[PDB]
Amino acid sequence: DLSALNPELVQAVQHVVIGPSSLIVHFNEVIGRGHFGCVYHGTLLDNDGKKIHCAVKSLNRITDIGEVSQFLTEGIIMKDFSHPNVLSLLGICLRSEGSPLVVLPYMKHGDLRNFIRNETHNPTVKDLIGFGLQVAKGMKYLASKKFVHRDLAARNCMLDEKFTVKVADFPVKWMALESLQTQKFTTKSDVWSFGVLLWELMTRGAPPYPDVNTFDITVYLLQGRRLLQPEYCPDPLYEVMLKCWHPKAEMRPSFSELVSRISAIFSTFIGEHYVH
Amino acid sequence: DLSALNPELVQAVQHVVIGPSSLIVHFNEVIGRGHFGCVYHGTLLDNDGKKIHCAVKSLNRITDIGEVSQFLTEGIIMKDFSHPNVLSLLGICLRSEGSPLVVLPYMKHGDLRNFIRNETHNPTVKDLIGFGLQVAKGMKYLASKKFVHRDLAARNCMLDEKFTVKVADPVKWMALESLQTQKFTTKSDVWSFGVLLWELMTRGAPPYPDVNTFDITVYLLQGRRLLQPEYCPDPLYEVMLKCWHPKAEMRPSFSELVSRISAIFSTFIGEHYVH
Ligand SMILES: COc1cc2nccc(Oc3ccc(-c4cnc(Cc5ccccc5)n(C)c4=O)cc3F)c2cc1OC
Ligand SMILES: COc1cc2nccc(Oc3ccc(-c4cnc(Cc5ccccc5)n(C)c4=O)cc3F)c2cc1OC
Repeated sequence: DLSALNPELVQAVQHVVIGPSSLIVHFNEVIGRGHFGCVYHGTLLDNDGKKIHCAVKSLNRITDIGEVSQFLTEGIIMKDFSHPNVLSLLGICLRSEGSPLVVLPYMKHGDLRNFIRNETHNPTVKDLIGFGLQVAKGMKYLASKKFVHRDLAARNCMLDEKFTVKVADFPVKWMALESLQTQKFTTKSDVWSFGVLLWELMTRGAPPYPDVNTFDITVYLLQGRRLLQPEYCPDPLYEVMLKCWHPKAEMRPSFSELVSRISAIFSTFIGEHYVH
Repeated sequence: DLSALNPELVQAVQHVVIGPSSLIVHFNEVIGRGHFGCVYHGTLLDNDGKKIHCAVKSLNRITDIGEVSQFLTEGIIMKDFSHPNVLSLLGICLRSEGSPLVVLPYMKHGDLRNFIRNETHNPTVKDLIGFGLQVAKGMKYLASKKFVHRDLAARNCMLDEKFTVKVADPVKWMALESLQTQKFTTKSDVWSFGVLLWELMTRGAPPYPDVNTFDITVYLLQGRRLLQPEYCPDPLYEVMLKCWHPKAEMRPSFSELVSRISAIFSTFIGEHYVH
């Protein structure tokens, strides 16, 4: 269905909606085939007149008004976000035929997890601390706007041509302890997941807790067990991680703290293959 | 936490928000305990300043910008609804020093399930079918608005002073395709409605008492449905069975259910609760 939604909500959404006659979607050029879904090359004609290469995702799941309306306000929220470490939303596209589209700036190097995993790239310790730093900044911003990411992981972080990490939103082994029992998600719950993301970065994309089942994780963490220090991770950076994995959310560091702390560490390091 | 939300959204929500200077909540006067959590007696002054007796629920979970924003958009949807068989929303209240409040018209006889389980009440077969017909009418309207309910059940239906049923807002009610795809449609609602009809005719007996919550999926796959209630007419049990057709599109629409149940209901005499 097109737009049989509440007039005031539709009015609120217009600045996020892209006119389809200003978008081309190349459904024959697929960007990635993974947990991302179906992502295609797009070309967006912006109001000033700049033709922009972009990524377009089709949202195959939406149907009822409730879903679309949920989706639209989610669009409004992300549109208001402005930060070099947070992925921008260019807009959403509502169509009479087919499910809605999400339009995003093109990220040359794809998601951070794939980038660090493949042998062709040789990021140093500093590069990986750097990437982790940028995520912390991204999350430091999001936290300020009192937004809870809820799904932080290296796969959900993007990397542009200038090697700027862009946190995107798009998982029991990434969740805080209390998220697994009380279903509570907070800014501090995101801090836990950031910890796991750091582990991912310093392992160059190893799967976390490889020898435990998804259901056994809860008791595992309650045995006081934690992720083991990655081969690239320096002693002071591993201490940071462990703080992010404290069972009492309040004990865990804020994202503002992690930024200045990780930044301190980052500066002790030299030798970089991917800058900025 | 103040409106640190999007200004354009706040503009759209304005017609649903209640100024707290026009609301008194009696936090000592609890209306219902359990399932609906903590509901309180309230008094609202409408646009024109009339006192309206209401029920007020506190939303203890809603905290971050995303949650509040969703809550607001859902309020915008509910507020637009206008049908005698759907619980209307009087408004929402965003407190600076407390979690948000939902404000609803006071329903004398509480939820439909609690009302029928009570042995003090004596609803006839015609009475139970009549209630089923009203849910159907509400769900018909909801369907016409392309709105999927997702949690249709007797416990989610309210009953006012004039004995009007008001549809308001879980695996044993879930459709076969819902339990394996996480997919909800109005056809999925039709299923839950069938289970609701079963609830009415059994006067609020718990469905599938012997099969465990996890075992339900294989049970319906095997082919077993709920047995015919002791005091359920045959043409109505037939209806339920149609509502439980494994092929989603083969199930009837709420519009047809209104027509059919209306006929079945019209063939009966004897009501202790007249709508
Ligand atoms: C060359 O390699 C790649 C380049 C890419 N370049 C840009 C974007 C890419 O992927 C995406 C990253 C994030 C999203 C995405 C973001 N935000 C939301 C929330 C949301 C909700 C409601 C309204 C609006 C937004 N969703 C639901 C999303 O799906 C979609 C994407 F396609 C790329 C992927 C690539 O390889 C896999
Ligand atoms: C005399 O006895 C009773 C009288 C009652 N009289 C009116 C309402 C009652 O219960 C409720 C019925 C429904 C709701 C309710 C409705 N719709 C939504 C969606 C929603 C989402 C987002 C924004 C706005 C709305 N929610 C989240 C709700 O909680 C809350 C209630 F408290 C009563 C309960 C009674 O005893 C059990």
